[PDB]
Amino acid sequence: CPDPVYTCRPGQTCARGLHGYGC
Repeated sequence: CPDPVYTCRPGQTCARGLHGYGC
């Protein structure tokens, strides 16, 4: 994702701060 947070797949959504887990 464009956001500064962890980048997630294109098809899948990207979330920020998830139980200390990234994409």
